[PDB]
Amino acid sequence: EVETFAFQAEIAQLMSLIINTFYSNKEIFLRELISNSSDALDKIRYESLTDPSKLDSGKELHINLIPNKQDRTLTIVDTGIGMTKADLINNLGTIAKSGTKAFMEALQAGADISMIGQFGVGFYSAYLVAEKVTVITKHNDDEQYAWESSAGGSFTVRTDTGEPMGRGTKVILHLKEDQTEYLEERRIKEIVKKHSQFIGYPITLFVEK
Ligand SMILES: Cc1cccc(Oc2ccc(N)cn2)c1C
Repeated sequence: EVETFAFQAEIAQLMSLIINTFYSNKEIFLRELISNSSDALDKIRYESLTDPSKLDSGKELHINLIPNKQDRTLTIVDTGIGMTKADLINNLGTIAKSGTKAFMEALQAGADISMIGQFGVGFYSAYLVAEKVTVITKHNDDEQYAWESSAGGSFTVRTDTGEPMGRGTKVILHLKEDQTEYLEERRIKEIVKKHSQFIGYPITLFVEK
């Protein structure tokens, strides 16, 4: 059972701008997704200071980067607080609406795409390099869900029957055919070292077999 939803008009406009605009500095997608993972891990860490049982679904707080050349996917996994069904349908889009309006006003005033994180909508930079994005997430208070969008104005949500995650978020980037450089180890290492060197969680870059 798969539910299909329309993005709000403003978010569809931002995604289309990100996919169509000529912008060479695409590597900032990884900084934005890692930053999103680090915020999610801060949240579950804080909540567990006053409620240690919130870590029953997983004590480890980390980030894993997994390239897969056979599937042409780059996966960013965190064990953060994860996302509920309401987040995927309502809450994230509500905050992304005003962040998108501020971001697009700044772009006409001279700002550039690399500042997208300053407006809270850094996740959409994944469409600089991905033709489709799948998100598997599990929050302590809800079930495991799969979110997916190839842009074009819509996204889907379904209950995930795959491997149980425990807690956290998995962002699967189905890469465009001409962005496979972000599957190379030496390239991911360079981006992480340059943009995410001080993240206060262990970042493990997996190697391909
Ligand atoms: C994981 C994540 C974080 C922030 C935004 C985001 O996109 C979304 C998600 C849901 C709706 N309604 C609109 N944009 C995603 C997938």
